[PDB]
Amino acid sequence: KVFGRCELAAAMKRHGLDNYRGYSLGNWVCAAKFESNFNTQATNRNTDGSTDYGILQINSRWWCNDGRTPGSRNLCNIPCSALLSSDITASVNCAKKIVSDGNGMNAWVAWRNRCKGTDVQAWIRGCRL
Ligand SMILES: C[C@@H](O)CN1CCN(CC(=O)O)CCN(CC(=O)O)CCN(CC(=O)O)CC1
Ligand SMILES: C[C@@H](O)CN1CCN(CC(=O)O)CCN(CC(=O)O)CCN(CC(=O)O)CC1
Ligand SMILES: [Cl-]
Ligand SMILES: [Cl-]
Ligand SMILES: [Cl-]
Ligand SMILES: [Cl-]
Ligand SMILES: [Gd]
Repeated sequence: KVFGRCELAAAMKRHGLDNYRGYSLGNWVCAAKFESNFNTQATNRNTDGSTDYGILQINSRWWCNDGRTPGSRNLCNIPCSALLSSDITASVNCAKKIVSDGNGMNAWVAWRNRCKGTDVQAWIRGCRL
């Protein structure tokens, strides 16, 4: 599924991302835009063999099982393919574990470079929330 901006905001708010570990909702919408273009089916291979999956491009090195990243972990306890579904439940729940692990939202490269220090409220402006 390719989400609209306001559609995704509403979905993310319903699963409790708004102000999760102090990160306002506009930060999450901004990350998803630049990580995946709001597309749940996005995949991207990294140079060490791992792959990033879904709307927030979660990495098979630590977080999910894709059967081909040898010596990895699966700390969200899921197949990487569940992170490509039109329902974002599994992506949101896994992301809650990542952002809590000590590095905050800096784990998402595109957030650090394109969203950090900007007017992030602009990304939910106009939405009926
Ligand atoms: C809870 C998360 O920390 C899981 N974590 C993967 C688990 N392992 C081993 C472990 O963390 O016990 C990898 C070890 N490694 C450095 C280290 O921890 O020493 C990873 C660093 N990051 C995050 C961080 O530590 O900042 C990756 C996420
Ligand atoms: C093996 C190294 O990871 C040693 N580690 C010291 C041992 N402990 C806990 C533990 O690692 O079992 C520290 C707790 N902690 C992070 C965490 O573990 O969750 C501090 C951050 N760093 C590393 C990091 O995690 O990125 C300190 C280095
Ligand atoms: Cl915001
Ligand atoms: Cl694997
Ligand atoms: Cl959803
Ligand atoms: Cl933080
Ligand atoms: Gd770690």
